[PDB]
Amino acid sequence: DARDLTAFQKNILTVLGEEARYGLAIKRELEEYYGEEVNHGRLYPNLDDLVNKGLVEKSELDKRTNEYALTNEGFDAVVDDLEWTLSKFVADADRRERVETIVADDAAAL
Amino acid sequence: DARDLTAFQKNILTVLGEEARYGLAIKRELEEYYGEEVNHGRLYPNLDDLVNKGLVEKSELDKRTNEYALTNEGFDAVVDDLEWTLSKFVADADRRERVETIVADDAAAL
Ligand SMILES: [Br-]
Ligand SMILES: [Br-]
Ligand SMILES: [Br-]
Ligand SMILES: [Br-]
Ligand SMILES: [Br-]
Ligand SMILES: [Br-]
Ligand SMILES: [Br-]
Ligand SMILES: [Br-]
Ligand SMILES: [Br-]
Ligand SMILES: [Br-]
Ligand SMILES: [Br-]
Ligand SMILES: [Br-]
Ligand SMILES: [Br-]
Ligand SMILES: [Br-]
Ligand SMILES: [Br-]
Ligand SMILES: [Br-]
Ligand SMILES: [Br-]
Ligand SMILES: [Br-]
Ligand SMILES: [Br-]
Ligand SMILES: [Br-]
Ligand SMILES: [Br-]
Ligand SMILES: [Br-]
Ligand SMILES: [Br-]
Ligand SMILES: [Br-]
Ligand SMILES: [Br-]
Ligand SMILES: [Br-]
Ligand SMILES: [Br-]
Ligand SMILES: [Br-]
Ligand SMILES: [Br-]
Ligand SMILES: [Br-]
Ligand SMILES: [Br-]
Ligand SMILES: [Br-]
Ligand SMILES: [Br-]
Repeated sequence: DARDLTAFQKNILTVLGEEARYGLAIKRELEEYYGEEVNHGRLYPNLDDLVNKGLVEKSELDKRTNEYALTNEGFDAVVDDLEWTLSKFVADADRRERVETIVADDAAAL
Repeated sequence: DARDLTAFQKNILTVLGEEARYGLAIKRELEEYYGEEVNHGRLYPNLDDLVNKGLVEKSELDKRTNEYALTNEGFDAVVDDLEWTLSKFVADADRRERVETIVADDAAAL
């Protein structure tokens, strides 16, 4: 089970939950999240880890260019954590309203 | 900015987002999440870190032992992470419906 992944690894899965992405695209999505540079030497060993764990699939479209996507197991890991997080966050009606507004605004911005 | 916290520290904040809790209660909420024992020596040094970071506040009680709660900044950190997670997860209408259903079912259980 994926509840023991690092925050960095979990953030990779969150990025790929949006859509499959090239490795370099994952890097810049994480940099936008952290507000700090993400080194290749940290990203790609962690991607390899997630592939070995069966949570991410790697596709070598060309040389130097790899595309990564969640497996169903990786998607389950994303949903599992989101469900646990929401189980704790939705503690009353005000919390429910906040989350519902976040979701509706995100869907409207698609 | 608390986006650099470890997953363990972020999970502490998630637990306290549900409600203020005694230290021992935090530990069992984390153990139910992880499905493994959480040692005293992992929990309390990290509670200390979160207090020093201004994300958690501590109160010594006369009924049990010690109660921890999110500060305003700690709540902001939980909301911020949830907002980012949802910004990636709510990627089409089906994802929107899934989260709406998670929230609705969590609210029904209150
Ligand atoms: Br795993
Ligand atoms: Br971590
Ligand atoms: Br990390
Ligand atoms: Br995390
Ligand atoms: Br891409
Ligand atoms: Br790219
Ligand atoms: Br590397
Ligand atoms: Br391939
Ligand atoms: Br090509
Ligand atoms: Br790439
Ligand atoms: Br699969
Ligand atoms: Br699962
Ligand atoms: Br989550
Ligand atoms: Br859950
Ligand atoms: Br309320
Ligand atoms: Br409610
Ligand atoms: Br609220
Ligand atoms: Br409402
Ligand atoms: Br709101
Ligand atoms: Br911080
Ligand atoms: Br951790
Ligand atoms: Br409690
Ligand atoms: Br306690
Ligand atoms: Br304890
Ligand atoms: Br207790
Ligand atoms: Br659980
Ligand atoms: Br304090
Ligand atoms: Br989250
Ligand atoms: Br966001
Ligand atoms: Br939609
Ligand atoms: Br879905
Ligand atoms: Br019901
Ligand atoms: Br009902």
